[PDB]
Amino acid sequence: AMTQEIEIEFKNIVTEEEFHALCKSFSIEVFTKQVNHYFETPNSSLKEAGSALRIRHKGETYTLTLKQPAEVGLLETHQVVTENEAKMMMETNVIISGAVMNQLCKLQIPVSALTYMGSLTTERAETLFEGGTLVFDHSFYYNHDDYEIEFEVQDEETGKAAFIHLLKQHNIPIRH
Amino acid sequence: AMTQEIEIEFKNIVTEEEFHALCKSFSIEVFTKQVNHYFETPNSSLKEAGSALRIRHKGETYTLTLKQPAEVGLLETHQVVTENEAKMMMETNVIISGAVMNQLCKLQIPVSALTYMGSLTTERAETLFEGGTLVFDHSFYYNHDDYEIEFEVQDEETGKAAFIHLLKQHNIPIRH
Ligand SMILES: Nc1ncnc2c1ncn2[C@@H]1O[C@H](COP(=O)(O)O)[C@@H](O)[C@H]1O
Ligand SMILES: Nc1ncnc2c1ncn2[C@@H]1O[C@H](COP(=O)(O)O)[C@@H](O)[C@H]1O
Repeated sequence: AMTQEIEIEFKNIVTEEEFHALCKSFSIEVFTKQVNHYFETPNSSLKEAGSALRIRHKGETYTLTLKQPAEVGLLETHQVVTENEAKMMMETNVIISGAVMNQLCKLQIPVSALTYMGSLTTERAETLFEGGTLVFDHSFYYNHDDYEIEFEVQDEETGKAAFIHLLKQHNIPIRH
Repeated sequence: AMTQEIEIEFKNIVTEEEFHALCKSFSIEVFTKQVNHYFETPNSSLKEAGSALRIRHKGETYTLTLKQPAEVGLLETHQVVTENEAKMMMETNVIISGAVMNQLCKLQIPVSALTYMGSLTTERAETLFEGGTLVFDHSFYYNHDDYEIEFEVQDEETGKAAFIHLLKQHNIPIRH
């Protein structure tokens, strides 16, 4: 129901052609839809604290997730909520109690100001690779859609060298 | 219920500092919230055709809007819809019939593939300026907040020159 973890993320923007080629190299054919419902204050408090708050709806699950700065990478706090809980946070200015609330209070985020600001859809596939999780995302934003490759690892040094070598292996330039 | 118009609108991205200064400059105090709910096919058909399809929720009003290329700026087709019509489009992905649908069919969009992809909150202020309308936008996207100045004009040539001139006076670089 609730988990925390420290995660380090690398990300690279790729063309469709690069994306398809990399998918083919890893036998990625099926993608899973997810929708991210994001929150912020009118003053952008969370962005100011290098942090992000969202409810992810993926298959049957809603997960309230906070990402904040760690000494390196991010401290993630995840809390599975009900559909009714998720709807309530989107409709009204209440955040459910529990671990995410507790972290937001330590961050000194004016919790009552948090408002549901928007949403976006991602078609996602993951594979385990080297020190971590290689993620293939195709996301649909307001104006445009992107292809992205992410790599989530627990060891920064080796994770970074591994991601960079994978990109060079496939002739994909670094685009941050 | 239904209108069309050719809209000629220049846009420039600005920083938060530039934005606040420009607002003070123009005595812009009160902003109006809107939420845009955007639609696209998995193959990005709208975007490939220079177009966009969105339901705008502002105050108590919902407007289905298609923007498409014209010889100058964009041709917009707006259709006022009820809240329930709005929600059924979002939950079922079926676009209601009428002028937007008619235009979509002429563009040759595979309309049955259109899906609800996401939403975005924009805060907007306006003021009349040199025979045009100056628009101040602050939008809250998935992990950033974006500031824009826009200028809606009647004539492309002179509107351009007056927008570029405004930007120059406030030492705002051109950023499209
Ligand atoms: N602002 C909102 N208010 C109420 N319900 C919503 C809102 N956004 C999404 N939903 C609903 O909550 C569920 C999650 O939406 P989604 O993640 O967009 O599929 C769906 O059944 C939607 O119909
Ligand atoms: N994905 C969705 N599915 C069903 N209903 C929604 C969805 N998104 C928004 N709504 C509803 O439509 C109305 C407009 O939402 P908003 O424009 O997000 O304020 C609200 O009363 C919501 O409960």
